[PDB]
Amino acid sequence: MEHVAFGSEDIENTLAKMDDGQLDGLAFGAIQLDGDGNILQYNAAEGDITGRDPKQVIGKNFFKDVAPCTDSPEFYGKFKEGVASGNLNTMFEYTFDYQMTPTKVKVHMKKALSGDSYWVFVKRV
Repeated sequence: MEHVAFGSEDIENTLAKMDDGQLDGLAFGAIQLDGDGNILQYNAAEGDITGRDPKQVIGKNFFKDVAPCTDSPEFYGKFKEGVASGNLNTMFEYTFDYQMTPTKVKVHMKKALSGDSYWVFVKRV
């Protein structure tokens, strides 16, 4: 297993070195989005939590296609405020309930070290 703790202060530096295969060794869900919300990376732990097949969601828009329950001021609204500002670091609890059993999770959104990319980390609560 890859040893990185959910919510670590330097998580973006640690994950910058990770290929899709190493991202799959994380103890929590990790999704990398571009500024428009398109999925660039989606790890195995995230698929375990949500039921989505990782390879199938890459390239889809997270807010429009995959996760409509997140299209709200409380999730997507925070993401879009962060992209526009060029800075994002927020953690909050949320319930995923689209085409799945309602599941309570802790979400951490953070701007990646890379230019136009943002991370969404997820763990069960």
